[PDB]
Amino acid sequence: FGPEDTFLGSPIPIFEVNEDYNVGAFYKFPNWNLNYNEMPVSGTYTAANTDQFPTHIRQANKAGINFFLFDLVSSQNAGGHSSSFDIVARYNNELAGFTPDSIVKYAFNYNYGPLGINNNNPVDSTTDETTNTLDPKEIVFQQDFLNIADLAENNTNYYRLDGKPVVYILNAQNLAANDSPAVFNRMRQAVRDAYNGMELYIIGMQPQWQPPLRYDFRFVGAVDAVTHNTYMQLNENNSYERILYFDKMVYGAWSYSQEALGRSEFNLEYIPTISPSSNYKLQNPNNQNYIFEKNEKLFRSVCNAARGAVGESKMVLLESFNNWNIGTQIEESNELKVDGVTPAYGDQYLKILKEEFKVA
Ligand SMILES: [Br-]
Ligand SMILES: [Br-]
Ligand SMILES: [Br-]
Ligand SMILES: [Br-]
Ligand SMILES: [Br-]
Repeated sequence: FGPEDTFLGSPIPIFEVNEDYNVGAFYKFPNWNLNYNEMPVSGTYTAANTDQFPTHIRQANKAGINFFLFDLVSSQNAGGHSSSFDIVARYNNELAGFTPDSIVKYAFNYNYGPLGINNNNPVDSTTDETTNTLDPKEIVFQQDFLNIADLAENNTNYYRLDGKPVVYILNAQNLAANDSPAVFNRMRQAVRDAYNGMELYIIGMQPQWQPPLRYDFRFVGAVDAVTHNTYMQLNENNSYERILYFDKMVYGAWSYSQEALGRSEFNLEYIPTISPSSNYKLQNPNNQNYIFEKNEKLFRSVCNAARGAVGESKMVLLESFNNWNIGTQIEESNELKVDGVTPAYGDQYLKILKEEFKVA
């Protein structure tokens, strides 16, 4: 059942904010040459900078963000994998300026791209458990998780859900394996083996606007939870019903994903990924994706939808804290736009976030 099939043609129920929700938000380093309409109040910052981090930790507490997801490039690109950790260690060092109640923890958004896996080249291609032999790519796969487990074993600031370090895997539907559960159980056993029985909580991303069971064979027995990429990624052509009735579309799709993934045949948590806006035309004006302007009324309705789809994890993911390249950020802007006269969203979206996901 896809998006048209799952839209209920009637008002979305009100979901009250009664417990605190566990909110994670993607953290990024934007390209600052793009033509933004407003600018960050912390000013420009690169992957090498650290002065922005305290400001962002403050912003994050203003928003009720419990953890940031930072990119992790696979060890196959050695330099990029090194940088991924350097960035997080610089973040972690800035956490030492904060009390325990103000700490905003971290976790990784794992990118296996460098392994060169696709459908024709699975991660387990020459893996044979019975000759104790692993595909070269599976070795690297494992090493990427060992390195994460090592960071978490040694750093209480690595975000844990119920004692388990959280890992998000980008494009998890394309992590081609002849046997996804066997690959993941081998990796989990290797982590348990090396880190005193550590268990991980792995979130797998699927593409937006797609059925929640389309990629069961990639997720069932493999990951702990599934989410979609933001539904604010949408071709402006032939999407008339979806843009017009968006909040109802996402409500329909997410609550259905939460029900359907949660059946005993599958046994997977669903975690909604939300966005306040998007603009894919920033990186390239030929991107046909529709621009979602920031709209408070809409964003609150989306947050309500997400609350309608949350499960036992109590978890919601925000695309994004500061993914300015695609217009999804909530990072505090200056009070005026680049024109020097029009009011900008400022800190409005941090405050909305705390209202929509933390108990008053
Ligand atoms: Br700096
Ligand atoms: Br809070
Ligand atoms: Br021991
Ligand atoms: Br389905
Ligand atoms: Br770019």
